[PDB]
Amino acid sequence: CTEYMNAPKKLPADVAEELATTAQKLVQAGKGILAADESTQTIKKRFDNIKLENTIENRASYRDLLFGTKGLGKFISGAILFEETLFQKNEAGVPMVNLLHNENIIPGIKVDKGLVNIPCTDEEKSTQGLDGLAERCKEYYKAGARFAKWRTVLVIDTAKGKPTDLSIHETAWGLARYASICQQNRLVPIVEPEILADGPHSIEVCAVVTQKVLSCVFKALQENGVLLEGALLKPNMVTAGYECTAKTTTQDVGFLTVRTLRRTVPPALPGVVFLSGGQSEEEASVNLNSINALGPHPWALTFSYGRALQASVLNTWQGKKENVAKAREVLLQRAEANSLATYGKYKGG
Amino acid sequence: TEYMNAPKKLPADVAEELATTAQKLVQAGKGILAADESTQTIKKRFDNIKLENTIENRASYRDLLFGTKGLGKFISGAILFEETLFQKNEAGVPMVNLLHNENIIPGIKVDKGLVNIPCTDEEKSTQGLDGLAERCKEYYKAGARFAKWRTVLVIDTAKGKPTDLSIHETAWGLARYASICQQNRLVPIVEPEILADGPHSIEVCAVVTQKVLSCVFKALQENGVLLEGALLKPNMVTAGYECTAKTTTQDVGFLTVRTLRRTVPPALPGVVFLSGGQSEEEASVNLNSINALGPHPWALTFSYGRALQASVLNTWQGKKENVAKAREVLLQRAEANSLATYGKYKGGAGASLYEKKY
Amino acid sequence: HCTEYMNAPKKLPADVAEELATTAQKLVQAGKGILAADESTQTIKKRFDNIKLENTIENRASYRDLLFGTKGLGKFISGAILFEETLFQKNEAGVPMVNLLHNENIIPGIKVDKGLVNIPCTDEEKSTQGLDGLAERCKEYYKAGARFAKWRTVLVIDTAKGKPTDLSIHETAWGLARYASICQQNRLVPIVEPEILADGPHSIEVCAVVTQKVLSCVFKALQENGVLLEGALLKPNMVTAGYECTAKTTTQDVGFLTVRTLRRTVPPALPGVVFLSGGQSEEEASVNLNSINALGPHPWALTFSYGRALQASVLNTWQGKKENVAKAREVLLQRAEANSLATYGKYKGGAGGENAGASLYEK
Amino acid sequence: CTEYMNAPKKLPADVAEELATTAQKLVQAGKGILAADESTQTIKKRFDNIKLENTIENRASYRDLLFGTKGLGKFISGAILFEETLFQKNEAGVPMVNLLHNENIIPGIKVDKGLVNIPCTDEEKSTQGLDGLAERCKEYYKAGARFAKWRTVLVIDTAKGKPTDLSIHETAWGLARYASICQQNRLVPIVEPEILADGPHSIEVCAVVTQKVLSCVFKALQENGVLLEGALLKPNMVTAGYECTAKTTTQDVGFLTVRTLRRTVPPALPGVVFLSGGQSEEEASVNLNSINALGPHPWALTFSYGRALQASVLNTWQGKKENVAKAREVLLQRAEANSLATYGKYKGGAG
Repeated sequence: CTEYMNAPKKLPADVAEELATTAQKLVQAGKGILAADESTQTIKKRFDNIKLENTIENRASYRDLLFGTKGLGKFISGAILFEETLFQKNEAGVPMVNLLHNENIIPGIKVDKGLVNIPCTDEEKSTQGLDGLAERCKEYYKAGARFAKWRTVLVIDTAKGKPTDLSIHETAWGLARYASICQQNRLVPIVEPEILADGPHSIEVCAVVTQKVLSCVFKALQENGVLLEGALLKPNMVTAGYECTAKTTTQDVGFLTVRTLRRTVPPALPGVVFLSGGQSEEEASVNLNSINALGPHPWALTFSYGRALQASVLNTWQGKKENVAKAREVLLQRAEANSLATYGKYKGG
Repeated sequence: TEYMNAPKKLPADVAEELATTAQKLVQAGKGILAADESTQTIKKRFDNIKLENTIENRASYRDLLFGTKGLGKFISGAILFEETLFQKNEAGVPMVNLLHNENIIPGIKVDKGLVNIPCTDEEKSTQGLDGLAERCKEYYKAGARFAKWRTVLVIDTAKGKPTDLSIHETAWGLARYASICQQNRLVPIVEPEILADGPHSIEVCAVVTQKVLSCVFKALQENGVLLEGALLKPNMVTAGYECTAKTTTQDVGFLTVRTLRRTVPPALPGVVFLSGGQSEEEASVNLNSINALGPHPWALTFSYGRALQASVLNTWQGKKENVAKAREVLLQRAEANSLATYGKYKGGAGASLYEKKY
Repeated sequence: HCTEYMNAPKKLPADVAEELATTAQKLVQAGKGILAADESTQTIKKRFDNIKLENTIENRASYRDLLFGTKGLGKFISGAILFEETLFQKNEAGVPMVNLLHNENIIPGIKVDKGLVNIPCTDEEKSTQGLDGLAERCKEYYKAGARFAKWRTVLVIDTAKGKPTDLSIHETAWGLARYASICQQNRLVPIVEPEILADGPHSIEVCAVVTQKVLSCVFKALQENGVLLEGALLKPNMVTAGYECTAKTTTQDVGFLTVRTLRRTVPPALPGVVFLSGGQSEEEASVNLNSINALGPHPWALTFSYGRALQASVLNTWQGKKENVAKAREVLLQRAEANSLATYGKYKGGAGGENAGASLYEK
Repeated sequence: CTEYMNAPKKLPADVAEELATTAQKLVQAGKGILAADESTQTIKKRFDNIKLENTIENRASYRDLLFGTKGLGKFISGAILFEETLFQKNEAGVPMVNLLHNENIIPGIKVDKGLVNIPCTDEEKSTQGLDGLAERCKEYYKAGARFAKWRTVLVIDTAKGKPTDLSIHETAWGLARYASICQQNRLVPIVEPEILADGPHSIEVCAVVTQKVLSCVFKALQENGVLLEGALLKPNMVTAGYECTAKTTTQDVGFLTVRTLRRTVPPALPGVVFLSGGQSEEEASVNLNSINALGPHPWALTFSYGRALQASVLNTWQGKKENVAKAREVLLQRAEANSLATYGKYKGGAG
């Protein structure tokens, strides 16, 4: 008869079930996510890193290059798209989404509207996007998108008490509100509280901060009634700071990352999809491999890489359309490299 | 360095301006005029006076309100919808200048309305944080010196409403809004309206309002909001609309003052009450009852719209003929509530029947 | 000092963290669980009256000797929770009771809470006492041989009165968190026990909702107080319908909704969950624990911390008699093994599987 | 007609009313509280500075000296006692509490059981005493006690992040629990979250930490259902740290203290009763005066002083039965000095 009222109420069976199946498919054994959700601005920085200007024709051709790759769906379960790309066609008539449906890859969509400063903090970041989010999700689901992405940024600066409480909770609560809005509108939310590697902090300090942040994130999720079974976490790997602290090894990066997750992420969460940050394409693969070499986990420990999958793909494409067959060969190589890291079976040489 | 885990302070310059504006907004004997009705909301008002909801009529009506000579004596500020803040009257003069001429501070509604919180039974979240900082910069240039953001909570005891999710979404939303405002030089009116809907007793409303406000002010300190440059716009503590045990104004006054004294710190310059579904007389009589209870640690004044405008429209009918007669009615109500600020409004129980002898 | 992140709990010394973790692992060993023998003088007097026997120090010592003196009991039991008296007690022939456990390889534990009191401004909701002098008692209990502790808190589900209230949930959450961090500092693995009572007519789904909310809150308090999950254990109620509800709930639901709730709230750094049998029968406690483990392999050990569910029938077949000791120790081993098999999801002894079934006509 | 369930329930009208009257009396106009709640542990040290043996006879004689002062009730509304003193009689057969009743002073009782380390913090302190507290209160009320005191300690060290969140909440939640138990058992709780002045931090930093701590303390109080009308706060004044050697004049001590309270303490709280910390007898009076010279406040801003009232009373006594009269004059002098500080009218200026 009477429910315990002071508790978030359940997702209707139908959507809860769909969210859970999408989430499981997204972390299928041997697969991960391709981050191709670069906005017009963030594409202009990478395109013009290898020359040839940032037009709608070049962007469409580049996303065609990525999503048109045969066999990529064996290593990639989902592709995070920017709004433009989601409704876009190739120079050939076909929806970009259909080429993901061809290769049997799930389309996703970035839904955050970027970062703004939290007042009364030293430039700590709040993520925008809740305004009209529900309505955008309905439109994105119709367009084919089955999962979402929302990025928030925290900073480790121990001297200045960063990340601060205000920063941690603005981030935690923002993600929780986003994630519940997606699930209501039939999209699996990728919850991304990226702690930046910037600074000279040790790996132990990063472990402490990441644990504190994640504990607080999951608390907000529960608060807001988010179904963990139909959600994914996209955290930073636990590493020493860029400015260094006895330049640690992959053995450590793997242990302190697995430990942190085991103390903070409940097993109802189907999987964690790691973000590469500033790591090299190779170290992103070596570190993911070190994480999975530490035995079979309660969740799928896989990847959501952008730069780590695309860097040498761009630099071996250079715009010219003769390289598409050749550029996709570099993509597949990296996709398989990270697929093997999922299994803990990626060595090197 | 200093203690790092606490919000940083506002610059001495803006903190001082916010504090001055907040004080002026709750000046002795003054309150705020809520003329912030959107196009959709003001359309429903013009139906009652069978008038076309056009840009011409809206401009003429706001001209009617802000063009009133002597309105500034009783009104310190006017909340506006975006359109009106940039709008002109039919004779070319910008309506913000009409407020300036009567020395009334212009304000601006910045929330983008309500949406459902998922996993709650239709409990409401207020939208508007996206691009808010930018809108504030634009509104300050336009002349606006304070803002308004409305959130709605509901009391339904059997259904555990307001639920915790509801209270904190509201609390945190208002805290973020207030902090973004103050950064951009606007005094935020923090409005956590608990609806009077339902049959709940006045004691239950007191319990809920106290819990909500305790939670709101926590979010406020959390986000680093300067209480000295902010204002609270709460519901008066009242029994619900369908409560058989019908209460009188003296209780509305007591349980409202109590609730505020247990939750609102005195750094807050003043509370500007919302009318709710109260009639014009009730809104004045109840505000008067609140202030009849001694002098308070903060200014207990009003932010009324319907309670100031209801009869003004009904003695106008859109006709330029009856403008003079509508101003009459606005100044009457404005003065009535100005007197209730002091606790000296009668406006029509010993009342002894005497006789004889010495 | 060095510029590390300062607004978080500081780590335990490497030495004690490691000991706590090994004890916690041993406490949830394969095929093992915990024996709750921590009955107070007042509570043990109630059970001795059901066998028409007197409650003296001699009888209590004899009964605990009966339990801990059982040969081979350590194959099914990893640890035994004791009441302070028993921890510092010798048997008939002057042998310390803790030594009886050492022989049988069982780890001794100790109840450290000082009972329940009402939270003011709630409708008789309960707060657990005991933080005063706790650190000191732990030092004394560790010297006495105790390697883990137990602290019980009680929440009630009454949906109409909004129980458990937020005040109740946090007093319990914070109390347990404080208790945990005091124990771990003093080298004792804390069993964190937020028992949600089965009392009332609530459905299983409502219990799942409340258990999930409570555990989410408990683990938040743990993390804030700096408790090492690797060196701690959780002792929750199984998720079940209220006692006064309808007249059913199938054990497969008790199993599903219990496993689900834990998967959404308990992070895998926690070595194991040790369930309390509450008001279940001895057989039901075994059948339900079996249903939980029949649901594939789990990220933690899902085992038992049973008292009544292990002792009810032993007390019965004993009645204070020196002769029945031999015979009663068989009933103990029977139940201990029954639950050991339930740990593996491999218990039957009464029915088997609630499926298939019938009369096969063969051809 | 059901009430809103997820909120702490009210105290019975009877006890709520009594708590509120006691709280009001405790911060009467021109009055404050005498902290005579020293343990045997701590009064030993004060007796050592006056070369006196710490015996039951001497302790009883000293408390007789304090509470036996004629016309002390004019300047003091309440006296916080140590358990021993509450049940003790003078070398004469007269109950100590009867001496308080004679001057119409309200007896109070210290109920905390001292401090212990919070594990996983750098020696930050948690206050003990919740075990059996309800029962002790019933006993203390029967003995005549009408209000209680519970001391918690936070430290400001900005480099080490103190007070850390764990420390702030353990303190806040402990005080809330203590407060709620007292009120249930008819005792007005003095909520004391002392932020120590130790360190070289500036007055602004102290204001920032005190504000944060008090915001969190009052949050716990609402959570636990504490009736603010029947409670008192005993905070540190906002001051610079002991080191640094900045100015930190009394006008600033007054301003930043008043500001902090106005941003954190709701007016339902009848009054704030300041602790002196390690301030000198005069400094404690001058600073309290500077606070009240900043105009009439929404609550009574008064004192709960021990050392700052007793230091010279003790030293000008030396344990000697002759010096009783003489020391009592020093006490009244100080009591009146701080009573005048209440009104903002102590030593009619210096600027």
